[PDB]
Amino acid sequence: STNLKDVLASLIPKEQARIKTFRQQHGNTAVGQITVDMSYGGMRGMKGLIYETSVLDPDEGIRFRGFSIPECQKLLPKAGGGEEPLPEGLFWLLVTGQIPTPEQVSWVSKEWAKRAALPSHVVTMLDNFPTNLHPMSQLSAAITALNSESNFARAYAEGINRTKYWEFVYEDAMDLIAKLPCVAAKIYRNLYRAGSSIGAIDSKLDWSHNFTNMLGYTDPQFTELMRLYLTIHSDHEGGNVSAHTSHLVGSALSDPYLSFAAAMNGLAGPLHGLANQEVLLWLSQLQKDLGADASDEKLRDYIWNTLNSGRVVPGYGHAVLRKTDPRYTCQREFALKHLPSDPMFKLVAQLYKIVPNVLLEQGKAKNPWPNVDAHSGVLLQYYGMTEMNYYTVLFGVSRALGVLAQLIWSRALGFPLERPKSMSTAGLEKLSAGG
Amino acid sequence: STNLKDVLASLIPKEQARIKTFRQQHGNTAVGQITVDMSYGGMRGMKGLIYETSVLDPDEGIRFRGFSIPECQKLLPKAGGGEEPLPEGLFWLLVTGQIPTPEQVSWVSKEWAKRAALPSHVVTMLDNFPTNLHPMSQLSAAITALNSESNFARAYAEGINRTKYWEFVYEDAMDLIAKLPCVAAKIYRNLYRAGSSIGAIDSKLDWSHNFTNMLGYTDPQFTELMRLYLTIHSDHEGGNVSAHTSHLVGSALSDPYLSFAAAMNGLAGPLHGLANQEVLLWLSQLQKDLGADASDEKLRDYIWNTLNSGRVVPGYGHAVLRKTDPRYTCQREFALKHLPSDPMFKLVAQLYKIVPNVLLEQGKAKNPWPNVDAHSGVLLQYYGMTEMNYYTVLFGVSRALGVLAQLIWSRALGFPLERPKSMSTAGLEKLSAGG
Ligand SMILES: CC(C)(COP(=O)(O)OP(=O)(O)OC[C@H]1O[C@@H](n2cnc3c(N)ncnc32)[C@H](O)[C@@H]1OP(=O)(O)O)[C@@H](O)C(=O)NCCC(=O)NCCC[N+](=O)[O-]
Ligand SMILES: CC(C)(COP(=O)(O)OP(=O)(O)OC[C@H]1O[C@@H](n2cnc3c(N)ncnc32)[C@H](O)[C@@H]1OP(=O)(O)O)[C@@H](O)C(=O)NCCC(=O)NCCC[N+](=O)[O-]
Repeated sequence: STNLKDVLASLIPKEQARIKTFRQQHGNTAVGQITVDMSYGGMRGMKGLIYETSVLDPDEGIRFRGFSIPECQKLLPKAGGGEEPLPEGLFWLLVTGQIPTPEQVSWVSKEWAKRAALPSHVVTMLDNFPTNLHPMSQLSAAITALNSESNFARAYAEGINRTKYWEFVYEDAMDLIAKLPCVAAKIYRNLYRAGSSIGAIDSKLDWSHNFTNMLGYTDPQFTELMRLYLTIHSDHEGGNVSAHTSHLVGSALSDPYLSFAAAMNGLAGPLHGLANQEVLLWLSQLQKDLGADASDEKLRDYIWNTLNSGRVVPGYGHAVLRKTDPRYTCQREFALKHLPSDPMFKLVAQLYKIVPNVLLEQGKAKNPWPNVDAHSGVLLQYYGMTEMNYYTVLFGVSRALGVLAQLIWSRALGFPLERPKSMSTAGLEKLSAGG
Repeated sequence: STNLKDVLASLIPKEQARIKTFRQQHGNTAVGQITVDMSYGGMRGMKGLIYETSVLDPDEGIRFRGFSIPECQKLLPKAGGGEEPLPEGLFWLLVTGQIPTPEQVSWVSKEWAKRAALPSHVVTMLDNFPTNLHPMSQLSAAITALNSESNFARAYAEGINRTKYWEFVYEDAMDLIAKLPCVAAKIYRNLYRAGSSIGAIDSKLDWSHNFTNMLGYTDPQFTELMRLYLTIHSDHEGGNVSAHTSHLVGSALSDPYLSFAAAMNGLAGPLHGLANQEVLLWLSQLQKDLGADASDEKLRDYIWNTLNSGRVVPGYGHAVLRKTDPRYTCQREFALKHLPSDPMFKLVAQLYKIVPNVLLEQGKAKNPWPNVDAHSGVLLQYYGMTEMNYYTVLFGVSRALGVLAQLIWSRALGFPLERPKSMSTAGLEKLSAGG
């Protein structure tokens, strides 16, 4: 009765027409300029991509198809007896642009349970990886290796007409989402629960719940945390490194598996998703040097040492946001409700009072406020997930939702190869006169 | 006596100063505008990046630090008794901006021989991969898995001051270049020469020569072809999918292994590097349908069928070039000298007379001329490398030279995170009025 694929089939042609006409009227309209400083500055401030699923406001934070986090929390379907939004529902919203019914949500849950299966070659590879190989590397290689299963890759090789790309992208996307938790959980078990098994998928549970069972966690509040985590880490517009990388690779017609694996390699960078892990490592050294209950002046000192040593303070700052990330606020509120007295949380809370002032004093950061990565690990640690090198894997799993939702649209809308023009310093100087 | 690392140590500070001053004077100078059509069109025509190593001219083709291909052919050091430029020399040029001496070239050759070694976990993974897993996927996963060895990753984790990033990038870059041929050759042997071994590196040979020996080819002309191939596939400015992907991932501080693997995933796309393989598959179906010696009218028909079926004609067209790719011309000239009567070459030559006219007649392609991918496989096939699904691996190996040369510079120059702003259609319409 419910079939997302049938819903998209109706939506596609209309969006195609609307963009066609808009472009007819305003294709040559200028929306901005490019300066020397923007080229040298990693395109900061350049409007360079169309990405439909979410849009980030520098002051207000992210909107998912027009809704803020508080709105989603409020509108999206929850688990029975639950309080946090189910990521399945967030997926529906991103893809269709409409708030799903609970019935629609349960269909997604079933679909993902049905498609969850790992090929033996992938199981083998994971089982043979050494324990010093970083979890994000293990994740990316496994996803790359899953491409033997790609339906898009297969149809392409068979000569499918370009107009049908979206259909095969959608299949691969739902298959990949389905398989992610099995990949991620097998890594977790092999690394940290050596000799145990992930077990099997229960077609009757929500995606987050099967995931936490495979991770081996029983706490019900942990399940709720996982639901919220996976929902809020989902998408963050198109120019962030992971999304942009998936977009750019997907534009060459690489299949969703290859596109998502490349994105993971970008998420593994210390300036991107790896910050969630870095925050915890920095806090551990903190508590270690200073010891649990530090004074304000000592925290300052410690922050300064980092800055003075030519390092960044993880979890603070943003390329676009200019105010406190609502994703951070959202986490804080969860902590205040569930683990108000945890000492680490307490430390994280104290840094909120300090860090921004030091960054401001330093005068370099454009945004001295915290970002999502500053509050995520702390929540995880409380529930027993102390393996900090694994944190980014959770972010990867969530991020699949948003990048794949857009990927289906990029192909539906016929977006071409992403290929800007580059310039050398010497050539740019000439273009101007030099300096 | 020769030490590239010492050469870079002197060059870095000067370039830093020159860019600093230029930016002081012209940072706010506008170099272009952004239109609606550019955002929807994968940034076509947008000047968006600084990339130092090579610059592409739409009419004249690529220049490597200011030199054209014919110039390189002429200036770069050759093998003893050789005619084609050694890629080692091309690497020196890209990195320093100066033409190396043969003595400098031999140092690179030795250095790469010395650093060539594979960790057992990587050997194991390759040996367990199934034969239906595409060679490019196998390559990317192995490179990702090599990241356990990253020196950059390690130094970062130790808190290295940002000013020294370049030094560790350079080490990883030389290590990765060194190891590429062993990875690539082991895949080749496992897939197509099952039961045999790649053997060992001869510290006395050039990089291309150790590579062809590991691939198992004895023909001396094959060695010369490999030298030229690896030289010309090296770099193609910064906005091409593979280079741009390495640049973007590297900008988040992911190590060179992760950055290069992500790039490979972009090179594996049918619209990018996979075209070299696609051309051969299309030619095989051609010769199969029509049979070896086709007439012009029949080739036309065959081209039309492709176009009419909603597919691209591989090997023709470009996002930036507007005339015949000099890399194509360069290949043709090699063919004319060495394999003038090969029937496939002959076919490729015939298509040159036909394809462009049909594309022009169709009126959609901006560039109806051939690109590099249209002529590369044919050369390979002649020498016995008939495994067309493997062709893109060779391109990956070459491409490492250029993207890694730039990567060292990106970190030396302190380029920040690549993070443009995205927009939804709805938001863009609002920005204007709509349409
Ligand atoms: C997010 C980030 C990369 C944004 O980069 P940009 O847009 O280039 O930041 P911005 O324009 O503020 O840079 C101005 C200067 O302040 C410096 N600065 C910015 N944020 C920080 C920070 N948290 N700690 C120290 N220095 C900083 C920045 O490195 C730059 O210095 P320099 O000119 O010497 O290169 C940067 O804020 C950062 O490195 N933050 C710390 C790492 C982090 O938390 N990453 C996670 C972000 C979220 N995610 O991606 O999952
Ligand atoms: C290289 C390529 C992606 C450039 O893309 P663009 O800059 O978007 O090309 P362009 O501006 O000419 O596109 C105009 C129209 O012509 C179409 N067109 C362009 N080249 C081709 C071609 N070779 N065969 C059929 N149609 C083509 C193109 O798809 C587009 O159609 P639509 O509007 O319906 O989307 C495109 O020429 C192509 O698909 N070529 C064939 C694949 C190929 O040879 N790739 C290898 C390139 C080199 N490399 O990357 O290693």
